[PDB]
Amino acid sequence: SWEVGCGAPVPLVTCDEQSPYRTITGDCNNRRSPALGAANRALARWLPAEYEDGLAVPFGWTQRKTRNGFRVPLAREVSNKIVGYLDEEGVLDQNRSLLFMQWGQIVDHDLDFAPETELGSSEHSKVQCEEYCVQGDECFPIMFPKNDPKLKTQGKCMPFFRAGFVCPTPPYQSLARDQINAVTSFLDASLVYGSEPSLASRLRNLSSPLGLMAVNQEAWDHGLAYPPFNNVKPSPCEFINTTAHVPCFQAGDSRASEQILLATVHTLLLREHNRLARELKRLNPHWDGEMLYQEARKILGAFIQIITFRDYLPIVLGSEMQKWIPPYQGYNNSVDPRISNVFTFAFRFGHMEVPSTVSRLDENYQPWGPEAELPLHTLFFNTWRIIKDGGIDPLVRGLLAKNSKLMNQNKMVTSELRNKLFQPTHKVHGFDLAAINLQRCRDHGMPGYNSWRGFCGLSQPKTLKGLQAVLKNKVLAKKLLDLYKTPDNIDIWIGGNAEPMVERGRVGPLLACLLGRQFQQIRDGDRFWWENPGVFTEKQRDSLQKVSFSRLICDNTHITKVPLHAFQANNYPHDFVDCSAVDKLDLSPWASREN
Ligand code: HEM
Ligand SMILES: *[C@@H]1O[C@H](CO)[C@@H](O)[C@H](O)[C@H]1NC(C)=O
Ligand SMILES: *[C@@H]1O[C@H](CO)[C@@H](O)[C@H](O)[C@H]1NC(C)=O
Ligand SMILES: *[C@@H]1O[C@H](CO)[C@@H](O)[C@H](O)[C@H]1NC(C)=O
Ligand SMILES: *[C@@H]1O[C@H](CO)[C@@H](O)[C@H](O)[C@H]1NC(C)=O
Ligand SMILES: [Ca+2]
Repeated sequence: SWEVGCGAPVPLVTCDEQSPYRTITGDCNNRRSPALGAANRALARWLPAEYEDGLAVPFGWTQRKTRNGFRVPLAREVSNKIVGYLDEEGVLDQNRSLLFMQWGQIVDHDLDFAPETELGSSEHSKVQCEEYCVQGDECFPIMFPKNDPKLKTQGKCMPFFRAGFVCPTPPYQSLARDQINAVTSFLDASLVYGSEPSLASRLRNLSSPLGLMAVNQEAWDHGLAYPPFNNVKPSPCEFINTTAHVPCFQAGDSRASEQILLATVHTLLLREHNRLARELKRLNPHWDGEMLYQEARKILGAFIQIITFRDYLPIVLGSEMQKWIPPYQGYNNSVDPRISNVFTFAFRFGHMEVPSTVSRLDENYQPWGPEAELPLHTLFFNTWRIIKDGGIDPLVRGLLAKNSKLMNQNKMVTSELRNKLFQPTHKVHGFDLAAINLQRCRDHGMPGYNSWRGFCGLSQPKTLKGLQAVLKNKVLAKKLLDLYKTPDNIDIWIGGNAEPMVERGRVGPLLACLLGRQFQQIRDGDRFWWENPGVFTEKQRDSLQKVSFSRLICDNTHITKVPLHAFQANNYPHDFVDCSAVDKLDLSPWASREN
C-alpha cells in the first residue's frame, strides 16, 4: 500500500420482499447475493487481471520491461498502421441501417460505464498530462509515434487518464486492481432512469403525481419533449458553439449527449416513458405518482430487452446466436449477472460500425436543407443542432434510411473518430478513439488475445502462419505481428475486431463468444427479466411481444412513414409504410380495477 486516493462510490442495500419493481441501483435483484449486478461495484473478472507488476501497473508503462519478452506497441501506432483508412467509398453496411450502430451504443450504456479520473484530478495533474505528456499517477498518456501528422499540430501526445477503481480496503490483502461499473449490469433502462437514487429522483417530475419524468422547460420539438438541460457551467455542449450555448441534456446516463444520434434515442426513450405514464394514468386514474412511474419504467425496461434480444443480437451474433443464447428457460439465480471487464472492450466493436457522416432528411426522405449532411466530428457533444436546427424528426429519418458502417479489415475506424474525437474535458477535435480503446485495455489489465481465444475454446495462433489462417488475411496478420511480435500480446479490442465475421452476424468467433456469454448471463441472471414468470402477467407479455422500434418512432415523433424492420437497410419509399400498419403496444392488460 502506498496512499493515492482512489475512485470511490457507495454500495449495499436491505431487501424488499415482494416488491414487483427493480431498485434503481440494481441491488436485491439476486436475493442470495444482493449486490450482484448492482451499480458502483467492481466489473467482474472472467480471467485474472494482467498487469506489469501483477497488481495495477499497465503493460506499456515502463520502458525497459516487456510483456512476454517484447515491448508493446504504442496504441497510436497500431491505430495508424492497422485501424485507419481514407476512402469511405464502399464502407457502408448494405444490410444494416444506421439504427443498428446506434442501438448498440444505447444497450452498451444501459450495461456498463467505467468512469475515469480526469474531472476529479488536480489542475496540475491535468496540465502535466495534457501540456507536458508526463506519465505518472492517473496520467497514462498516448504518445505519438514518429512521423505522426499530429506531431505537427498537437504536440507529443494525447492525454489519457486511468479508469476509476475499487479502493484497497482492509484486510489490505494484495489484490489486482478492479475497475468500476457505475451503472446497473441488468438491461433495465438505467440509461433513462439513472443507476443512482438521488439522480433518479432529480430526473423525475415530482411536481405532479403523474409519474412523469422531468422534461425541458426551455425548448420543445414541435410540441414534443426534450430532456432537461444539465445546467452546470462549464459544459462541453456549450463549448462547441458558445454563440448557441445549448447545454448537454440531463439523462439517466451521463454520456447521453456524446453524439447527436445518441441524444436522439435518449429523447425517444424519455418521450416513451411519459407516453406510457399518461396512458396508464388514464386507464388507472386511482394509481398514484409512484406507481405510474414504476409501471412505466418497468414497461420501458421490457421494451429494451425485447428489441435487444429479438431484433439486435441475432444480427450481431448471426449463426452463433442460438449457441450462446438458447431459448430462455427461466431465471437461474446461480448465474452471475455482472458485466465483465472484458465485455466492456468486446462491445466496442461498435466503433467500427460508425460512419463518417450523419444526415437530416425531410418528410420525403430527401436532404433537409443546405447543410443536410454533417461530418460526424462536428456532432460530438452537440445539442444545438437538435434544439436550434430541426429537432429530432430529421435525424430519426436518417437513422432509418441511412446505413451503419461495415467493419472491414482494411477500413476499421473512420477518421471522424480516429483523428477528430472531441473529449469533454479538452478543447480539440483531435483525439483517437481507437488508440484510447487500446490504451484502455492496458489500463484495465486485459489479458491478451490468445488468453481470450483459449477461454472461448478457440485455437491460439503462435506464428504468422497460424494468425494468417485465423484472420484469413496475410497482410493484416503481418502488420499485427510486426507491431505485437506474438499474438499473445495483441490487445483484446483489436484482436477480436480483426477476426472475420461469423456467418450472418457482424462480429467474429472470439467476440461472439464474449458477447454471447455476457448477454446469456444478463438474461438468465436477471430476476426481473421480462419473460420470467411473475414479472408480467401473461396478457402483458403477449402485448409486449408486439413492440418494435418503428412503433416507438411512430408514437414519439412526427415521422409518419417507417419501415417494418427498422434494423435492416430500408430505402424510401419502397420499404416504408404508414404508421397505421405497425402494431401498437396494447395497454389494456395494465387496466387495474377494484373488483
Ligand atoms: C459516434 C459513436 C460513438 C462514440 C462517439 C463513442 C465514444 C466512446 C468513448 C469516448 C468511449 C470512452 C473510451 C475510453 O475512455 O475508454 C467509448 C466507450 C465505449 N463505447 Fe463507444 N462510441 C460510439 C459508439 C459506440 C457503439 C456503436 C458501441 C457499441 C455498439 C459503443 C460501445 C462502447 C462501450 C462498451 C464502451 C465502454 C463503456 C464503459 O464500460 O465504460 N460505442 N465510446
Ligand atoms: C439482410 O439481413 C436480414 C436479417 O435480418 C435478412 O432477413 C435479409 O433478407 C438480408 N438481406 C441480404 C441481401 O443480405
Ligand atoms: C411536471 O408536470 C406538469 C404537469 O403535471 C407540467 O406542467 C410540468 O411542466 C412538469 N415539469 C417538468 C419539469 O417536466
Ligand atoms: C453556432 O450556432 C449559432 C447559433 O445557434 C449558429 O447560427 C451558427 O452557425 C453556429 N456556428 C458554428 C460555428 O457552429
Ligand atoms: C444454473 O447455473 C449453473 C451454472 O451455469 C448450472 O450448473 C445450473 O445447471 C443452473 N441451474 C438450473 C436450474 O438450470
Ligand atoms: Ca442497466
